[PDB]
Amino acid sequence: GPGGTMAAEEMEKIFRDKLFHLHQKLDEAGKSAEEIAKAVELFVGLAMRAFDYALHIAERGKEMGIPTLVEMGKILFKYGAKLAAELALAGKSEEEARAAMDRFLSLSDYLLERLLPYIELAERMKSPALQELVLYAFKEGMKLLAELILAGKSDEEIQAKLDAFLAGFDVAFEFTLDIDVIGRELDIPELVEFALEKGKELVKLALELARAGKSPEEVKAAVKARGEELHKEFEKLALKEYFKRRLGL
Amino acid sequence: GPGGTMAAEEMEKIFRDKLFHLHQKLDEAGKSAEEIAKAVELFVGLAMRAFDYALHIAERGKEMGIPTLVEMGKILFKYGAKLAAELALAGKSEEEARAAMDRFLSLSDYLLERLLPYIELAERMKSPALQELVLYAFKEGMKLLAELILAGKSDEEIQAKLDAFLAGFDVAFEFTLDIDVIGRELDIPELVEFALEKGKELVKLALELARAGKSPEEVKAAVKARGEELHKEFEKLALKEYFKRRLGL
Ligand SMILES: [Zn+2]
Ligand SMILES: [Zn+2]
Ligand SMILES: [Zn+2]
Repeated sequence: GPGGTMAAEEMEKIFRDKLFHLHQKLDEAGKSAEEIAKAVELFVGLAMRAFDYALHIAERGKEMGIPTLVEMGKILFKYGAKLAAELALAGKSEEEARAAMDRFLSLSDYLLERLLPYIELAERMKSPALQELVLYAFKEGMKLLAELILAGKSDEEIQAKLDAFLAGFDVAFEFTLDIDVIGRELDIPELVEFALEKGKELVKLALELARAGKSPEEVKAAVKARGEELHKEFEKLALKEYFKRRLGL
Repeated sequence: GPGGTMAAEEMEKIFRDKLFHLHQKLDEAGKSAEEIAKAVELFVGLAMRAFDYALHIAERGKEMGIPTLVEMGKILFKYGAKLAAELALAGKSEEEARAAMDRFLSLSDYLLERLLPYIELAERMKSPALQELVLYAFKEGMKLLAELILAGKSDEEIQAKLDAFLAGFDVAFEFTLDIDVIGRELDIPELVEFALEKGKELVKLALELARAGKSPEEVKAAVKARGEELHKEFEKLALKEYFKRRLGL
């Protein structure tokens, strides 16, 4: 509506879209009118709490000097609205839905606290690629957290999976930072693009490993091996680009 | 009647309506002319005492700065006239009916004295919702008292039911006031309407518990639990309305 925050308008658009598509899905599923009304009110109730939490996070990011936290808040609201829509569609009771939303918010806070130092490190070196990698990691962690909360998992298994995912993300971040520093210093955008793409690949691999239930050590080892292979590919690409630049090509 | 106070005209209208419908009921019942005459004279005799007592209460309220007492006197007269009509219809003699009317008046005074501090507290904070809540509680107490007097109950059980009802009304009043203060301060009429409706619901629940014979502690516990549920509902509604206002909707 009129007179709002730049971050709040996007969240309002997301909420309206999710409500419209939830009504569409309820109509497709063929439910009674009272069931549809119950699902709609439950979804609105949960989405308001998710909206409040995400708006608080975005405002906290705005008050500091961290523009990344605004995007993290928007991502958090998007996936909280998705979780609320699925909870309403599944026909869960009000108390169970509220408890699930509370657990989701708490574990998202956990992931945010674990990811903040990486945001500080990325913003210290003024690396857009590192900030993009952190945002991608937060998005993947939000996906995994929402799926696990939907599946009905305890707060310990989810925390262990998040720990394994962060163990993989540490290696992915180190790989991306290494490549990106030399890509920026030598003034070769192809190296930066390679860094971002292969860091995203490493983050995807780490998330897939964490979902399978591996310990953080196994995730670290496998992400390290994949990073070594991608580092060999980077060596080839860097040699090619440097010789393109040196010869005037 | 040409001339008289504002509160007296409404009471006269109530008396005429009750007399007319009592005559209709007597005609429908198929009673002798002498029985109809004795019922009419008994009803008039009891209604005159009820009218005098309620008018005295109304003038007492009018002398001070308490407009609520005028409405409470009108309610007292209405229910006293109803009780007189039932006594006349039941064929009770001139002595048992008079004793029942006297007991009803004494217990109405008891309820009035117990409800006066809540009237003072409501008028101190200038809250129309709390005034309506006190009026509704007085009406429910009048209903219960008239029913118990007609059923032929001693002054001990009636009094115990009265304190049980007042124990429930204390929690109802606290809940309504807690919601109403924040609803008025934030300027959201929906919150005040919700407060009034849920306070009325809590008063109804307290009256139902008192009628069944539950002790005041059980009534207090049940009303407190229902208040917790309605408080969760209020939290949801307040969040929704606050986000409607903040986004310009
Ligand atoms: Zn808030
Ligand atoms: Zn290197
Ligand atoms: Zn409250």
